[PDB]
Amino acid sequence: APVLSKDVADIESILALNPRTQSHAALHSTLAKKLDKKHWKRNPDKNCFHCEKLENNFDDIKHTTLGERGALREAMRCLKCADAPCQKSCPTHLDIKSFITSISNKNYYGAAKMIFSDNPLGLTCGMVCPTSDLCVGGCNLYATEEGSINIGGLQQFASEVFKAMNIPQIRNPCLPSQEKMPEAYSAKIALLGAGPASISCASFLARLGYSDITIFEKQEYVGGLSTSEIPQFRLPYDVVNFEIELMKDLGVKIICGKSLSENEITLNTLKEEGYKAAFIGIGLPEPKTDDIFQGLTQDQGFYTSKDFLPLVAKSSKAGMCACHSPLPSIRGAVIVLGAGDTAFDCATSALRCGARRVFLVFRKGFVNIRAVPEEVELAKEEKCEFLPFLSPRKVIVKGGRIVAVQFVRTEQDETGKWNEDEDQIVHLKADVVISAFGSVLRDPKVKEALSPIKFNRWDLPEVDPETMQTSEPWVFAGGDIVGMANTTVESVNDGKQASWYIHKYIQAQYGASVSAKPELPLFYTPVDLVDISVEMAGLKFINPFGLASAAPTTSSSMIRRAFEAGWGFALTKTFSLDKDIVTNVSPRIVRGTTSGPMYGPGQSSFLNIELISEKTAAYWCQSVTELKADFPDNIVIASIMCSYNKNDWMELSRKAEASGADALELNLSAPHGMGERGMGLACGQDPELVRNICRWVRQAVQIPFFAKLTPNVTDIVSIARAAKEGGADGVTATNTVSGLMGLKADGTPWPAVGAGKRTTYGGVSGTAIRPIALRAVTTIARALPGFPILATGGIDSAESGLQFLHSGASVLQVCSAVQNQDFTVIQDYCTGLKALLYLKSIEELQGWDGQSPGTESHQKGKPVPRIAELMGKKLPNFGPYLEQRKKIIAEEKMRLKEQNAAFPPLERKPFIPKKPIPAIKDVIGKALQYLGTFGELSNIEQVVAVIDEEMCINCGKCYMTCNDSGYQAIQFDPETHLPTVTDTCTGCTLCLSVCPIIDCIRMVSRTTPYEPKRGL
Amino acid sequence: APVLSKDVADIESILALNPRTQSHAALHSTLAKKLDKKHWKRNPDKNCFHCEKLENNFDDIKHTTLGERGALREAMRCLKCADAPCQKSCPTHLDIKSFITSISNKNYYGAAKMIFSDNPLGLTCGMVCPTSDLCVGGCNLYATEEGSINIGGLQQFASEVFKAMNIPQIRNPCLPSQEKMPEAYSAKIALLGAGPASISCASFLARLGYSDITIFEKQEYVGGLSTSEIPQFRLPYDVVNFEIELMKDLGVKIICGKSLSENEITLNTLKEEGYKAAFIGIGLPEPKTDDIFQGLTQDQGFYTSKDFLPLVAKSSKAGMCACHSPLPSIRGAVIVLGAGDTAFDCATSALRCGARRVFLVFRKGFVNIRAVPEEVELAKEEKCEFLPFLSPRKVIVKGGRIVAVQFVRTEQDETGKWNEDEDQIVHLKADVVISAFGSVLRDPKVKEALSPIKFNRWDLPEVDPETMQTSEPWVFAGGDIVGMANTTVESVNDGKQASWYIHKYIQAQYGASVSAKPELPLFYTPVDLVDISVEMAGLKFINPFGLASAAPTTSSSMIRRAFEAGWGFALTKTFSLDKDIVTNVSPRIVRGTTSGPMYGPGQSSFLNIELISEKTAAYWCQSVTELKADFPDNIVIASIMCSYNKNDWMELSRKAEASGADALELNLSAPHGMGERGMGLACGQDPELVRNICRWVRQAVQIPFFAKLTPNVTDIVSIARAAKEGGADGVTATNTVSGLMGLKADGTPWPAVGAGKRTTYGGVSGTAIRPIALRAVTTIARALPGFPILATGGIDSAESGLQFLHSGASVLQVCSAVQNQDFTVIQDYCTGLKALLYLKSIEELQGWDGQSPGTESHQKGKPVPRIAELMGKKLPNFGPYLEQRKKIIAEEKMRLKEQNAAFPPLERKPFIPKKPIPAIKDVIGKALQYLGTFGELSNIEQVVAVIDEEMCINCGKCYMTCNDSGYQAIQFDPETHLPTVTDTCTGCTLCLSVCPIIDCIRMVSRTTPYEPKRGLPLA
Ligand code: SF4
Repeated sequence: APVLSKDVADIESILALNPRTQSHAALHSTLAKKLDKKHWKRNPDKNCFHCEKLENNFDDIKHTTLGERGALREAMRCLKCADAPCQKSCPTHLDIKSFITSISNKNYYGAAKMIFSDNPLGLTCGMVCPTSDLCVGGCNLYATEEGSINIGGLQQFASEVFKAMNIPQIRNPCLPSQEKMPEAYSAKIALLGAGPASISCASFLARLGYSDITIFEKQEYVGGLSTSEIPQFRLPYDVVNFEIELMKDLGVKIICGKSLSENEITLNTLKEEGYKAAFIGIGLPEPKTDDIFQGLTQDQGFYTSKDFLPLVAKSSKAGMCACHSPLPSIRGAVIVLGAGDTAFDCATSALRCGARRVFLVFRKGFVNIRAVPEEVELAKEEKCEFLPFLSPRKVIVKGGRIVAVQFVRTEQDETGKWNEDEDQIVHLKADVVISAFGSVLRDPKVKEALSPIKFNRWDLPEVDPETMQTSEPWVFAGGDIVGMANTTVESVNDGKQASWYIHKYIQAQYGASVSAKPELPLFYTPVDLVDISVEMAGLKFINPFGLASAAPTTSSSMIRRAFEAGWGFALTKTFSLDKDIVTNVSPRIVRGTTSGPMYGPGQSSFLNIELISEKTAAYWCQSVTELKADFPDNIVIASIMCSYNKNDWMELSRKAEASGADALELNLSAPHGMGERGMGLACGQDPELVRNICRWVRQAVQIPFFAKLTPNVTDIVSIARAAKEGGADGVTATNTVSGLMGLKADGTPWPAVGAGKRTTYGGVSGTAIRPIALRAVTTIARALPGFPILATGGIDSAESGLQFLHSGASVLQVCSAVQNQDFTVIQDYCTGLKALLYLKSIEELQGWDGQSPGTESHQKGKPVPRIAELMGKKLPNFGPYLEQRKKIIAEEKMRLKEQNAAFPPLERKPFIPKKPIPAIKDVIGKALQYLGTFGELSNIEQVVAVIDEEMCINCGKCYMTCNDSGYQAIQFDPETHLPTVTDTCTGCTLCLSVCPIIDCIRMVSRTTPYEPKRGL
Repeated sequence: APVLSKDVADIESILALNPRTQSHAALHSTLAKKLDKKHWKRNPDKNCFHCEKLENNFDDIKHTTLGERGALREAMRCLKCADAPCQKSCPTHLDIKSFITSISNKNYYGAAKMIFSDNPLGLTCGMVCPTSDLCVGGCNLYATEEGSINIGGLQQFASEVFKAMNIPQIRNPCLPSQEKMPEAYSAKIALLGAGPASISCASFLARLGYSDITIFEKQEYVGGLSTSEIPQFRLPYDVVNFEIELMKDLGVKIICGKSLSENEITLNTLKEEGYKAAFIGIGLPEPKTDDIFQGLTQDQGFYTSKDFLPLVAKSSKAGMCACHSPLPSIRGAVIVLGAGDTAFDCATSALRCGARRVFLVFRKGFVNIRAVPEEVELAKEEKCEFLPFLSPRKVIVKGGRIVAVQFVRTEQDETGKWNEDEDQIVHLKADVVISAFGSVLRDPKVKEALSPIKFNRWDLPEVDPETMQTSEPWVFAGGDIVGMANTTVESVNDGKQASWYIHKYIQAQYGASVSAKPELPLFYTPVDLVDISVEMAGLKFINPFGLASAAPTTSSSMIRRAFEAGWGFALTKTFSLDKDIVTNVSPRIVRGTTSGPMYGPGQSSFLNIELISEKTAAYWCQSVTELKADFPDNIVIASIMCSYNKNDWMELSRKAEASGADALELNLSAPHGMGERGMGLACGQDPELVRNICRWVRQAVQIPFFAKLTPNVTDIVSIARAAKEGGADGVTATNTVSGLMGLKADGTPWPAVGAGKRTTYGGVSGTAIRPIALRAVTTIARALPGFPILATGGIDSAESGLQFLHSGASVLQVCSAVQNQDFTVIQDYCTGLKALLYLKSIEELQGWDGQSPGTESHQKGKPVPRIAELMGKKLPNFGPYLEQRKKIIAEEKMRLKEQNAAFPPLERKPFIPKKPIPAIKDVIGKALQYLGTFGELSNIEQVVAVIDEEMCINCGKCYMTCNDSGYQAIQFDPETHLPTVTDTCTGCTLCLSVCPIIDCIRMVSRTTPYEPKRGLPLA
């Protein structure tokens, strides 16, 4: 037959682009290189001066937006620091460490709950916060080459997933029923203006239990600037609606078309109507004007930011206003005056209206720009021109329209004073002029309505910076109107701050006092009501998470703090009789090398050569008595160890039982014998020894006890069965895996002890051994149905915990995840498990995998345009293909503009459980039904790989894996770098396994009878 | 006794900043927050308009510089793409995929070798290449939120490590001896100008074997613009010297003080002197001038970039010149005219000279700036002011000094053209003016020296863009002088391109032809001569790396390509007799979840439920015959499997032997007949069955055979011993670990097969099982000294491979590392192992760990200034503390400027092996001496953790780990966020294990005797 070990022509051809080591240096002329470079170009071209058409294009342009794949990577990178500087730098004091930890553990619900607990507008802020000047500006990772964490994008992602869950906010469960609430909580409360400040203030007051809260809004739309001015391409209106509805879930009422103004609503009319407190959150309603613009109209081409931005918003935000308004017709050159946030949004928004060119003109220099670099970047990347040191002097109008603006030179002299040079002028041609000089409060009727509160020299309501209280005790203020806040988050914080003192004030008015220490409630939803208790071997666990017998339980004081944090149970470090006292060596605990040279958070494993507790049995027994006395509902299991001696095991187990331990855990690590009988050296490796030890203990104590099994055995089931036959009430699976973590290049080990640099085999723990522990738990669960199992081995999240429950375990022990972090992870594990169970009752979310929404086609986490004009056209996101995609998208936007139509956000409506929420007992062992022998697997129902071209990032890893580890079934296009799976695919699934994009490749049922390649 | 389970006051205090979940929302006023924010500030403050003192400060300001920690992370992130677009976008076509792969595997030598093979100025380019407009601009990862790879910084890092190794370049090993070289290679070759272009050209010609190469340089210094103008704070002079010395290692001669000029060296004098070929690489020697600056002197305050930058370079670059040069005195406001690379370097350099303020003024708009964004960013972050649309008209001079510059306004019209508005002027005050209008070749004497070559309409030497040849056959040109190159890398490529055709031309002149296909040699060093062959069980392996019996050996055609790539040996996929033919299911191979939701490169493991080969024994046996016929020196081992039947094992083993296999590997995964004793179910789990199977095969064949052991046993040594007693020539340790990779939230498994979404236990492979495999190999090696062991289990680099060799294995099998990449990793493994062995002979590098230099105090990978006024001040790199550090550093720079000196430049000298380079046989089992029982470990020689404040990034992880997983022995300062290990430390070593900064924490011998905490006195 032909040469079997040679590729035929067809395969040789398919392997054309497969990596091969070159034996010589390559030769390619500089000219050839210049001509080839443009074909692969991904990023902006420095030599390109035009901005892709953006007319009527309101797609998200934020650089911080993240998809799940990207969010998980960034969340894992976060160091999750103690006393985190990022949190200290966040105006609402968000517990960034905790919410990012939750995201890293795939607990998006927990992350969102943490975010909204401190910031009711968590999604809006995640999208618009100028992080470089806030939280991110203080991030410790700024001290690394890779840089600071994208905190805003992470916050946005978790909040977006929560929004998708369609779960409502609920009243505080710890609160008395509505009818049992003191009279004071029915006090009529009024807030003016429905912006971030009032929304936040009303939200917190509602959390506190106040039942009569009304926000009076002047306009017909709600959300304040988030709605009327911030562009849709930075902050989607549906986000604002989402946060407003969450607030309304608490009973807050909003009345539009009502203004704080003389002859309308005034502080006097409110007081007269019985309102007990009022919060002023009307912001700065008017534009800062300039004499040189007097009399100019929109028809001539002049707008203040207050005129222009709301026009664009009303036209691009479906759901904002009830009308359908065409977009402002901005043609020609546009001059935007100013250098604050507003100026840049006017510049980018002008492009959406059709502007041919946009000039951002400021009276100072580049160094003096007010907006954060990230905001400036957006206008810069869209090719807006920047003209520094120019002050407006005259606007030229001809034929009823603006045609130019004359400026004068500005300059800083020595003394630092900014001066204008009359003799140095600039005549700039322009068709449209937009002033972005800021906003103010001027309306005499509005100010009069605030009588008689004191106004400062800035002509703004004066308030105490700590209480947000005005000169009138019952009146408070916050947000832009106070003149301190520069952001949405600070305005939110102003309302938050004010809510506590408004509460204090109202309570006092009803003769009631409040805690000296501020106690604003957290954010709650129905998920928090989910019961995650479980019963095992006659013991009641408040939650299935506990500390394994290990470093985290080195001292009983640590267990106390763990219980205080919320852990369901805990194991004492293994202890023994005085005669068996041990002494540890050092170093003894090292990081795993199981996932490469990655240091810091999330070590994939640890290796330890630590012995049992160095503390005495007397210490542990007295400690157990104390712990059980102070934490009666938290389970305490005493871990004990003796040599193979009946009297010892009986003596120690009885001492532990007498201390008040809920149960005992038998550590079977003690040696015995020679070592060739095929059953190792430890007692736990010999069924006969295990059976006898359990018999001795069963005979000595009445409380339940579990045998902790080692995975270092041929058949762990035989050991489990022996423990059961001996009388054990269950087994703990499993202890550490024996191993050697590695050696340095010189051959010395790590850990290395003493001058001799010696070491001994240690135990591997962590996620790296989870596959071993998961197998152990499932095999035991299948062989001994109903026999209690306490799982241990790489549990580091609610998700992984649920995997073990599904595999047959009743409770979950943790060590490494805590060594990688701290005791507070229990908060993440509990909210995470509640969410996973809750979601199982929601019919409309069945397509999700736990808390992960079904993956949708995207690029950089942003949804791919499903335009018929782009589908199947094989247009990669680079070079000339990218240009084509941009042209097609632009044309689509123009078409959407011609056919003015749409507005159905189909009002937000919460999903309701359509079945009982599963209890832990309902999920235990549910995965066992899928496990079996290889013979039970169908070899008829085969699959093949299918690639989603739209999600591909053209790396060719699928191609390389199939070539050198598969069946050479993928074609990799030499021009587009797009892969195509051919009919020779066998469905091995390696390509999907190495793809960097989650769900880009999927395995689907084969459409033709499969035929094994026999080579023959 | 007191409450034992409660922390006493002092511990409660130490735990003050320990994480605790809050039960209520926090309350902090907006004002309080505004006041607290400045204390923790890390990045630049947007409201800061002032320029931090940079006078005489030439510290590295590149944002791309990487330290080992950072380089490893970035290298692992790289997708190591096929037909990589980054490489296509690199002017010198560097194999970025390969060099980055080597860095991720800790093989810095291999990475540097790959880099220098295609770019002789690899270090300079790593530091100065405008990557956003080159390699990085085409990076596939740009399509991800985290963004493109820092290719330049990675190149810089690998090259810097190689530079530190002090290893010389050597002549091409496959070249005939110097004496046996054809006469043509002695042809006298001349190159004009010692810049990137000529250095590259001379280097490649030298690689080809030419022995008489001379570069004539006009100045007294070498390196061209890299030396004379690129700032020391972007490109250290020692980098240039390094690359020059590497070139000189090949025999290239450099003569300074010699100019290509009519009254000196000309093409005619060279031809007359017998030179056979000449390369013109003199760049653009003169500044582009403007009539408005006529007559202005430096004393008045005027400089062209050609006057200014060299002055700064000569004073800041130790070694450049023989005389110490003063730093130009630039005081007051400085105006830099232009928007190209030069303008920005003039602006930043002006600040080092003491400028109070710097204005970058250009005649076009911001969008029209020529320099890449990264270059612009440096001037921007240093507070340089930018003034667009201004064209210079007059330099106002009063009192013999420039006091201002008058400009006119500019603008683009309705067609794109640019105009100047006379009526719109600007009068800008300034004390110094620096024109950065570019450079040109104008000297008539230099042009005349190039007669009679043709010049184009641009007034530059004309050359064929493919051959770099001028109108005169024996004269070539490249670099800036040609006018196409815009970068160092392109100039380097011009010289590279030219070397091949210069070679072709010279050979032809001597009546010899050259290959139609270009064959420039790679870069070589003594490391490449290191022997990594090894003998085991009577078999000779050219190198210890081979493909394990697995997916990568699914087909014999794949093994062929693997051998073509360089793999030492390979196992066939396990095959059997026709009656035992199997049929796979799908899906069957999935990624590991052992290191979290990290997708793409470097999966920490894989799980498979694949069976043995679906191809017949006939296919495999014929394939083995073919492979051994075509690759006699590559070892082929046939993996076979039968049920527990004597006749079957004897039949199959004989069939495999008859095919010509060098040896056999027995797969012991076949089940037995009913159990009876936690003896698993597979033959490989029962010593008795293993012994019998090996006995049957031993009686059947004469070639060596190895038993592949499963790690899924209580005592693997008992199985290894059984195989030995049975007659096996060795054992393969080990096969995959039994496991379940995971379940989806709905409880279904992955892999999930069929409509029933079923699965079965699979085998875990990859780095996640390496600890298990390493234990297996070491225990067998200790129990059966000298018994051959073939290692398998997480081997993915030369470094990890050496760990197994040290543990007792002779050869190394690989599977997962290839599944994660491709066959070309063998190149990294071989150069990596050669480097590791070579370095063991270098006495001056004993403090290194393999290829890793000892870690020094760094922040962001940049050396921490060892200033007396900083060490021990407890000044973290943030908030007010950072301000103080900067003030101290600035004062130090001023003192160095005043406490003058700096003639100590070194005499670059290669390290020479001071002992024989170890062979593989010399390292095997060397680690065993350190392994023993727990009782053999000293409990007297204890250690404690010690933290290097200067390397700390204030995360508090050490603190949190000791608090909830240790002994509450670390104090974490509430103001500086600096940790301090106290005397209660027990040396458990957890803090060091979780610290994100490599070597920030170190374990040191306890200075006080250790007393175990018993909690309660022992009675
Ligand atoms: S499932 Fe396997 S045979 Fe199919 S295209 Fe992916 S690596 Fe290749």
